Amino acid sequence: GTVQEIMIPAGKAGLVIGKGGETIKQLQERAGVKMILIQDGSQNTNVDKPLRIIGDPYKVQQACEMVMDILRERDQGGFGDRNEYGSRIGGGIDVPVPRHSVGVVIGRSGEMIKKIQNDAGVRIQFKQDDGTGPEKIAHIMGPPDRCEHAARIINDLLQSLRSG
Repeated sequence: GTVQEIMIPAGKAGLVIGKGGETIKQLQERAGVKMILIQDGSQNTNVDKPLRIIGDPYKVQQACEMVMDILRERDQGGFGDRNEYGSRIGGGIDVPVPRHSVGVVIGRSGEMIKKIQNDAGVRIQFKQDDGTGPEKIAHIMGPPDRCEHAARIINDLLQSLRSG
């Protein structure tokens, strides 16, 4: 398959690997590609690590883009994977929403989720969710600022549902 390599310097470990694998999870799930990078402590433990993104061409394309961004390290957080698309919908943020909340986000016919698109000026894409079970990625398509603006509404809904 298509494999492009990016180099992860020490100090970006919490970004790309997630200090163990936290990020690589989402790089596999959220991006939908298998990223195999030397996390072997016998060779490249402290030294820079080559990220081998394995996947379909357009996937590695979008992933290579995000890898270069979250690895920049603005706050040694790197978002976590990327939180936006990852091969799927290049344009807008990706949104893992809890299974007890996703149906409420929609509504009955979509009263709620249609007003999200009305309020923030966004589009929704239910993409192949990160295969874990609990959360389901509802992608928010649109301009970056409005993307996050939409996730702040959804996240508040989650907290509303947390308030019995």
